[PDB]
Amino acid sequence: TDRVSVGNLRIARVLYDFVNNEALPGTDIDPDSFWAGVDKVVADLTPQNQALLNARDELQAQIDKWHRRRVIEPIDMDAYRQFLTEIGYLLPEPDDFTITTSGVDAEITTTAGPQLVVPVLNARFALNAANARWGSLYDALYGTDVIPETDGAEKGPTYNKVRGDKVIAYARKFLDDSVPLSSGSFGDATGFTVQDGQLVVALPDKSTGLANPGQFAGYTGAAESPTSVLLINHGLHIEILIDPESQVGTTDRAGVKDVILESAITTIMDFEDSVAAVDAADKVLGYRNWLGLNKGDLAARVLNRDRNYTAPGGGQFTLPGRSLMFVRNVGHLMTNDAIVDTDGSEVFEGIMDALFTGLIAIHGLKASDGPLINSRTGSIYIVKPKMHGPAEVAFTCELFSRVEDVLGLPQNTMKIGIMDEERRTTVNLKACIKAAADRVVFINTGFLDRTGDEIHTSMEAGPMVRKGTMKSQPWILAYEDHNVDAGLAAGFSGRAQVGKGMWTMTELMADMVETKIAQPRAGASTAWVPSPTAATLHALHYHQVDVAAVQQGLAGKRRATIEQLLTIPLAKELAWAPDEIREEVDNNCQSILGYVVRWVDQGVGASKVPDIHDVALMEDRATLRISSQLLANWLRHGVITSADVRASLERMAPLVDRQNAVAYRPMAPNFDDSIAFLAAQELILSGAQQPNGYTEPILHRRRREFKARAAE
Ligand SMILES: O=C(O)[C@H]1CS[C@@H](c2ccncc2)N1
Ligand SMILES: [Mg+2]
Repeated sequence: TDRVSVGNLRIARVLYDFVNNEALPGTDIDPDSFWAGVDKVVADLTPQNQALLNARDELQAQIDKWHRRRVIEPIDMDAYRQFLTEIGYLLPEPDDFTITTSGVDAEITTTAGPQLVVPVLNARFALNAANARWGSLYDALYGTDVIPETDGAEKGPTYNKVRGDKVIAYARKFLDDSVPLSSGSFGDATGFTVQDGQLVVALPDKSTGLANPGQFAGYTGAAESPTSVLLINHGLHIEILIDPESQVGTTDRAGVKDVILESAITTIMDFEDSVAAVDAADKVLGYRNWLGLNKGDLAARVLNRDRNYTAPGGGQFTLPGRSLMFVRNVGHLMTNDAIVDTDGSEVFEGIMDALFTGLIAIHGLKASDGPLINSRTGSIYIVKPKMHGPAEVAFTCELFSRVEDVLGLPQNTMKIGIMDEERRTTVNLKACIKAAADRVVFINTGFLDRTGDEIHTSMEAGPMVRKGTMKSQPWILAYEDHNVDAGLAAGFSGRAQVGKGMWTMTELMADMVETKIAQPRAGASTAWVPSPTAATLHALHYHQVDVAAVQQGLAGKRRATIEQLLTIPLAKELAWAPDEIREEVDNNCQSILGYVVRWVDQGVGASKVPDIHDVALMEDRATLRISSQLLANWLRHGVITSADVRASLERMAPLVDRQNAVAYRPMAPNFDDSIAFLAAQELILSGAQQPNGYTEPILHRRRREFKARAAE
């Protein structure tokens, strides 16, 4: 075949060559020694990996049975809790403790702000994200619906001056709210100057300084006629660009060209749910972009340099010009044929990701082409998705420890971001944090994945509420508060990120600005945004809310109970009319079809996908998990029939075809000839039997089938 023999392993040649020729050089790791370590690590840790996956199945089987032997009625929580305890699903909560994680960057320990997640397979999205640390507020305001597109202020072919003036006014108000002048409003300023190391803002009738002079960070150009002024508020920078000879400056009272906000402080380069990677060739494409980012030489457009400034008193300094990068590895479930053993068995993908993304991350720890690209404190930041409970966290930590050895890195170099997106983690969260107390740099929550696990876990209990309803259910609201509480009680404030979920509605920025503020108000030091534009707008929220103070106020509170976490989202008696049932079916079938068609046919794992009401959504694979589990749950409990599912699929497919009006090939009307349509159908009809409702086993198979057909 086309493989390389290393002990028990048969490595795909494309991968072997990539690692030898591109990833190993410059790391001073012995190539033979590295490969020996890969073989050694796979052999030692594969059996525990498999053991953990079987224990998931065993717990799920026992809960399915607990439900099936019970008839209607209200749950009875005390017995249900007792049962979860007896089977080892719910573990005892350990004594209070403080995380000890060290060598972590300021961007993570102290700075509160937006966090971007982008597919690592998309070199252009990755580059834009890396460069999104500093973003234009005027661009973000002019370009989105934050400034309403009403009469006179619509966006046209060229610059609309009514719209631009509303932009200017919006930004002036933000300045007044965030960096108050001792007297007057930024709205009336005529100029900015720096005298005696103090910012002087010229007004028509007088001059004035900042109410808090400490918020003056510095400037560029002459003190007496600066090109920009730099401010700071809640640890985030704001840059006022001054240029009377610009498109916009020429219309402005102080000649202000733009307001730049430090925006995406950190970015997660994703190998998991936003990318479709089903073989060695796909994984190498991903590893190669991760390498270019870390070497600082990726070009699809290039990576930004650091930003130079003059301190208030006259000296010089610099600020980071790039988002600090995490990588999200895949989780414990999937195997990938990038490496097989002598029996032909595929190796666990999570284990490989640990080895390869960690090897590659070494490059971001040293000089590019050219200070070093990423972590100056010596850490590698790995986000680990889809873990179930503290034994699985303990395993990932042991995995990172073994990889560190192989790579000659000091212990605990590899830091972990624990996603709280499975129920067994949620109800054992303190213990999960404790398992990683020397490695953890964040925890976070979300809607899509965790809800999928909620539905699957209690699949046998009865019919669940609609998808849109899930978002406001008692279990999920308790889930969110419980996550923050656990983090703060573990000492995360000043040490680690407490994060919340993605805003998926890419074009509804006015709505985002209005409602996403709830997240920092709830004490989240960070939350997920779908674009650099959204990062800039979400940065506004961190100027309005003092997250550090919020966290200090939540200190010691217990605002959710285990009971609340365990409140299954069962629908009540006769909750829906026939038309509401059909709408929900249509909604879920369209979300599956819309996503699956681009995934299976084009290997795209994220994009702006129009929903059934043609609202653009940027969701990852988790949208599949929830929609398919909901449909499967409704089929399981007689809410809908299989002919109902079929009819909806048949209706939604031509609608999706139209929404994709390119290399797109229509699903209709010959459905059984479309691999992606058959994939959509399978996810639903096999939903109940997929381990924890995971969609990867089916998706990866179908995509590999499509690729094989495409090679004939
Ligand atoms: O991990 C999760 O649960 C998901 C929920 S939305 C998703 C995502 C959406 C868009 N781009 C990247 C990632 N992250
Ligand atoms: Mg997820």
